[PDB]
Amino acid sequence: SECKTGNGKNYRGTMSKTKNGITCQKWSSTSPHRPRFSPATHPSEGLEENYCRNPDNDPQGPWCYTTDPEKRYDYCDILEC
Ligand SMILES: O=c1cc([C@H]2CCN[C@@H](Cc3ccccc3)C2)o[nH]1
Repeated sequence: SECKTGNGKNYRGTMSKTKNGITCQKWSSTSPHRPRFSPATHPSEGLEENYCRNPDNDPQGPWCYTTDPEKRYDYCDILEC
């Protein structure tokens, strides 16, 4: 769905920009940021492409590692189901 419920722990939409409009980094890349959550280690968390996800159950909801090297992560703006 292209919307989330609660903290979006199970969100599987395609939002790929942070709330500031910055392109998310691919969960499969290690640059500029080396992830703690990536597909190999977390194959059930939907860490596909550069989509915003919540593999760590952040109460603030889905987020992504960002392409900005001075911003490791940030939240995304996701529609509420
Ligand atoms: O690899 C990573 C992922 C993160 C963020 C991801 C969003 N949830 C944050 C949860 C959080 C916020 C503040 C303090 C502790 C944990 C941790 O930081 N490094």
